[PDB]
Amino acid sequence: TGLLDGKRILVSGIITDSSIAFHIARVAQEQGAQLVLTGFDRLRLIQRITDRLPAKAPLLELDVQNEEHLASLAGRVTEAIGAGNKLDGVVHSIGFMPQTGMGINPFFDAPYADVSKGIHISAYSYASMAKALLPIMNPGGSIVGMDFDPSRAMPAFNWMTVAKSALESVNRFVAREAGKYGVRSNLVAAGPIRTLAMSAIVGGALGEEAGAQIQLLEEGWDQRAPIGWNMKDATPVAKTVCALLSDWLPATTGDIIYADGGAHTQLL
Amino acid sequence: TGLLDGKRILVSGIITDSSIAFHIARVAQEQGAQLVLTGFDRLRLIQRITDRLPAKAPLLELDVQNEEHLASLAGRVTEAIGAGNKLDGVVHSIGFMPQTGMGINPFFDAPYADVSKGIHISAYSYASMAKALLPIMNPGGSIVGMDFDPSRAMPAFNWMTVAKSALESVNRFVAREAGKYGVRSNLVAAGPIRTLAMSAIVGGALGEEAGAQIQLLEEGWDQRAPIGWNMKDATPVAKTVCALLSDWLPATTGDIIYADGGAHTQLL
Amino acid sequence: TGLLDGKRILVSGIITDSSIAFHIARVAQEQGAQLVLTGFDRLRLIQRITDRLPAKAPLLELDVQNEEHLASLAGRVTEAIGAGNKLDGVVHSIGFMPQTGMGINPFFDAPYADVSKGIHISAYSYASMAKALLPIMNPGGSIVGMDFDPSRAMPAFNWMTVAKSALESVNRFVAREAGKYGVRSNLVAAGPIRTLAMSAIVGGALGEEAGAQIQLLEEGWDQRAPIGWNMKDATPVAKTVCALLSDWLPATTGDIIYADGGAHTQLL
Amino acid sequence: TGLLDGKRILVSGIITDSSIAFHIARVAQEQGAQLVLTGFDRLRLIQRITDRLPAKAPLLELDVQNEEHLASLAGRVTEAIGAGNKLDGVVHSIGFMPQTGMGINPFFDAPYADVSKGIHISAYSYASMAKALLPIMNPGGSIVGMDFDPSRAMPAFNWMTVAKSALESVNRFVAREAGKYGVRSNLVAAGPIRTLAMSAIVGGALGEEAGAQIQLLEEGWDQRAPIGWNMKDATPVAKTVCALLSDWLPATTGDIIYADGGAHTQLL
Ligand SMILES: NC(=O)c1ccc[n+]([C@@H]2O[C@H](COP(=O)([O-])OP(=O)(O)OC[C@H]3O[C@@H](n4cnc5c(N)ncnc54)[C@H](O)[C@@H]3O)[C@@H](O)[C@H]2O)c1
Ligand SMILES: NC(=O)c1ccc[n+]([C@@H]2O[C@H](COP(=O)([O-])OP(=O)(O)OC[C@H]3O[C@@H](n4cnc5c(N)ncnc54)[C@H](O)[C@@H]3O)[C@@H](O)[C@H]2O)c1
Ligand SMILES: NC(=O)c1ccc[n+]([C@@H]2O[C@H](COP(=O)([O-])OP(=O)(O)OC[C@H]3O[C@@H](n4cnc5c(N)ncnc54)[C@H](O)[C@@H]3O)[C@@H](O)[C@H]2O)c1
Ligand SMILES: NC(=O)c1ccc[n+]([C@@H]2O[C@H](COP(=O)([O-])OP(=O)(O)OC[C@H]3O[C@@H](n4cnc5c(N)ncnc54)[C@H](O)[C@@H]3O)[C@@H](O)[C@H]2O)c1
Ligand code: NA
Ligand code: NA
Ligand code: NA
Ligand code: NA
Ligand code: NA
Ligand code: NA
Ligand code: NA
Ligand code: NA
Ligand code: NA
Ligand code: NA
Ligand code: NA
Ligand code: NA
Ligand code: NA
Ligand code: NA
Ligand code: NA
Ligand code: NA
Repeated sequence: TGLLDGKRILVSGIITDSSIAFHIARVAQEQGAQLVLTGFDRLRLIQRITDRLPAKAPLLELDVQNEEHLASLAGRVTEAIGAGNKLDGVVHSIGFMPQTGMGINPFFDAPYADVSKGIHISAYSYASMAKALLPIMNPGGSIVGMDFDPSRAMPAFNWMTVAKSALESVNRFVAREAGKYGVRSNLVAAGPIRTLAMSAIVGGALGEEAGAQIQLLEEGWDQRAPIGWNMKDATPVAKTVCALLSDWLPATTGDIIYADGGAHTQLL
Repeated sequence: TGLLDGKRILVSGIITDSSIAFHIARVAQEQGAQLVLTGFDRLRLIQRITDRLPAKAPLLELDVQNEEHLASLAGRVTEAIGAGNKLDGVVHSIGFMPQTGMGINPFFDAPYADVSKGIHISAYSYASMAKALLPIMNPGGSIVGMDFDPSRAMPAFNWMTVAKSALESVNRFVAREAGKYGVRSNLVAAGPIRTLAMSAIVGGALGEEAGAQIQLLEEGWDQRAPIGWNMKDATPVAKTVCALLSDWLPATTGDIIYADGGAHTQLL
Repeated sequence: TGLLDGKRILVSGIITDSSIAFHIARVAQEQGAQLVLTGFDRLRLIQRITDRLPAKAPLLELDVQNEEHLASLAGRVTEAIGAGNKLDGVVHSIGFMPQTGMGINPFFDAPYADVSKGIHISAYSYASMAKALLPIMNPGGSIVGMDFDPSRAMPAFNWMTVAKSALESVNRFVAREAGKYGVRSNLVAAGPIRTLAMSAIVGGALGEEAGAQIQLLEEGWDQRAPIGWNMKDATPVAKTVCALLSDWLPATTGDIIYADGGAHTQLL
Repeated sequence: TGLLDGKRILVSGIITDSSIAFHIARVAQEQGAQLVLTGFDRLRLIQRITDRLPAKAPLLELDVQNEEHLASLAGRVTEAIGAGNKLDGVVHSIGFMPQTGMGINPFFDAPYADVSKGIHISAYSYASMAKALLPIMNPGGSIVGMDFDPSRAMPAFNWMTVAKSALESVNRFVAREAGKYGVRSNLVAAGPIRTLAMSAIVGGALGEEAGAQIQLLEEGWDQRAPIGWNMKDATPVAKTVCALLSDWLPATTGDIIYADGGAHTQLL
């Protein structure tokens, strides 16, 4: 019946009802998965948001920069899903770069402390979460992280693009470790999605020049994509994550699946 | 229930019960698809082989070098599935290179007539089949072709690797045309599979040097793959094709999905 | 003194004074190389054109589809440069695709006979020329071919882009063969250059839609290139070919050097 | 005469007479460049080492993690080369990862503080140096950094490979900034070179497993490279850096030139 029937899956990264991870969680539940959610900092808000998912799911606190949160995560997950049960899936949908590393602020003016925080949250934490959770993952399991194609430089996204380049490299090493558990590790490289932060940026939150550049980027994406690209609809991305969480891509690991309308395959 | 329930899917490329397309067809039927099969030249043999699939499927003759076969294909498919019905999926699992273009024969000694025949069958025909079948494909449909990663030169596969480089390029253009129909086009890049031809080559059919090189290639593949690689098991490849035929990769087109154990993501 | 002082270098592909190979030949002579030229079909025209190069150079006929021309080429070169002398460099600057394979004519409507001729001239002939000339190349020599980045599909260039994908694959195999002679093989992927044919296409020779698409492609190239791109100036491309012909890239082979203003490294 | 005659070029990264930057500096001086050198921490040692270069060159202290060193660098360079003179070239040959991020120590056990230091020195500092030096670079200038192909995960190099993935991304953004000055930015991806640190690692300094894996990596490199690979000879790498510092790759930026014997173009 459901693509993910019986699977136990941890989903990080919900902060609003427009988070990509909110849609990942909704579709996974539609497909029969039993979820455990993790949230950062504003847990009352996240609980109120995820009350709207089609099924109940326990919410655990996880700041990926907090060593104590990471050290206790597996035991808290096991308590939530029951002793003797393990996870079949993990979704990393976590990203952050201080404002100095994006938008109008010149690329050269981002101090390393800011870049380092952004790489910690956006790239290193993919390894951190796999380290914490692989000991409680079943063979045949799947770890999926969210990516944005960084193979070519862009306007505005600056150091966040560098962080995604690092994340793609981290994923290839996580795949080596995860394989020892019979677990796959892959990224979904999505086209642009109008999350609250992205809408705020297009609205000029990081400077008019950066907002204009990002609006132009979105327009070219739908133009290039042979099947089009709808930045207001995260469901195609959520479905692709669920495909990697399923048993139907069993020989793919260390890899990147592009849920971008095909835009990255076309020049114009 | 089934991943492909209700979908009508054409599968080319069955010649033995170890053909990758035989396993594609079996898994697709297991997942509820209604198939139409195409075969080249030895139709009594192919019918006897496909009698072992879990469900009946009409068999149509298709030599992709035959313009008349291509011009009549859509009408013959429609007759097989019924007027007013269209295809949801197409599988291209067709490849050939004359012996002069592979194995012990020096790369420089393949005459162009032989290379051209191999590129016709292995690359151009992906465009030929899409041209013939897109007019009878439903929106939301999917065209999938079989690939072998040609981004780096290898021993022995010589001009067939060139043909796959061409195929990957053709796929990106087919995606442009298919998008106008609401149809996706993608390739699955598989690791090595012990088909009858591959077993015969490892056995020395194309020279001892080529057999030795191919055996070494297979060994390195399983070694590199973080989840391993079983050349005797086509099912992981067949499942990946079915994933692309399903509705669960709806924003991927013009693209390549690697069903190779992750080997291409690792150096050693 | 000269970058190429004392080197003997064969340059194919001159047909007008705006051919990329005309500028390759001029710069190579400026840098002290002694050239042998090859031309296709219109030899009186090519001789009149190359009379304007800074130094004399013998002109040999070479139709790369003519097996007899290829079989006699080495002996004719040796006669031109003197017994006991060998070539240090070879430049392949040859490309062709029938009109049916480019521009307004739909991608699906190019007959295979036309595509096959274009792949013969544009891709297979890189292997043909290396086969003919490696027996008369010195260790430390260099073979260079002209490329146009085909990693993503474009409007209009259709089957010529497929042919470049094939050429890049051929180059990686030629490098394997050339290495046995101590010879390197590489491609230069150039940005768009306003040759006579390209000007004619922008002028609508292959349909208004194709001319418009190509003009848009040129505009985006200069916009993306961090150092800009001047389609009216082939000299930066010619210099890059000369760099690969020199001794200053001695550990690069099977590879692609991008002389494109950096455009392919940037999204926008 | 000399490839770099009259050019003023800053070279970082000398620590021993087997440093890649020592050979870069030697070849650049052989080709007529006037150098300024930067060294980290052990300046008496570095001065004694660089006394063996064919020409005198002033040595400036530069710890790329020291904001004060970076803020004063341009003024100290100008003092060394004379008011009214600017640099034509910059060589970044700087890399470091704490031991916890390489070798026998499990990938997951590297603490982020260590990874962050390694990314600071190995990747961010490429942007730091360009920021400091672009204001005193001439149009037509060239910035070159040293890379090791990180597109596929490897044994042992672990987080240093992640750092190179980040560096490649940084280079594409530096190219955008440098283009405004008429300056190119590129990396040379070298094959393995037996520096003192690399010899020490093969000797087991980071665990026997890591030493064995690295020795196997070197062996496969020479085997794959169509022209071979000599890990005891940095001169082919130094020459390639000088090519990018010259005027002979004037349309290449944001890019990576592979000085690796062609190994990355071949599977086996
Ligand atoms: N929106 C897009 O266009 C787009 C495109 C491609 C990929 N992505 C990626 O998708 C992922 C989800 O981002 P989103 O667009 O849904 O935005 P979002 O703001 O909805 O989600 C980002 C999440 O990161 C979490 N986070 C930040 N710091 C954290 C910490 N220290 N510990 C734990 N969690 C932390 C936030 O709480 C938030 O839940 C990110 O990796 C993002 O880069 C986004
Ligand atoms: N076996 C492997 O290791 C491997 C790995 C990756 C990709 N592939 C690819 O998978 C596809 C299927 O090959 P296979 O390994 O299953 O071998 P196979 O021999 O079982 O199938 C090849 C098919 O091509 C068909 N064919 C040949 N000429 C034809 C023509 N003129 N018209 C129509 N059909 C024609 C043959 O009849 C045969 O059915 C090919 O594209 C192949 O390159 C194979
Ligand atoms: N102009 C561009 O924008 C551009 C960009 C990147 C790469 N290129 C490539 O550069 C190379 C040179 O093309 P060009 O732009 O200078 O155009 P051109 O028309 O000046 O040169 C093409 C050459 O191919 C030769 N040729 C055609 N058929 C032949 C045959 N059968 N035998 C021998 N030679 C034959 C022609 O005689 C001509 O000399 C081609 O490979 C082309 O694809 C061109
Ligand atoms: N040896 C190889 O196999 C190889 C292969 C490809 C690329 N590389 C790269 O070449 C570059 C040079 O490395 P190498 O192999 O010549 O080793 P090396 O040890 O000789 O040089 C590394 C340099 O980095 C400098 N450095 C470290 N911390 C610094 C700081 N805080 N500030 C300024 N400088 C600092 C060191 O002083 C040293 O001079 C590195 O980027 C390295 O990753 C090396
Ligand atoms: Na959304
Ligand atoms: Na649930
Ligand atoms: Na941690
Ligand atoms: Na579109
Ligand atoms: Na099989
Ligand atoms: Na059926
Ligand atoms: Na046809
Ligand atoms: Na393995
Ligand atoms: Na010109
Ligand atoms: Na000459
Ligand atoms: Na020939
Ligand atoms: Na520009
Ligand atoms: Na050395
Ligand atoms: Na000097
Ligand atoms: Na700094
Ligand atoms: Na070799």
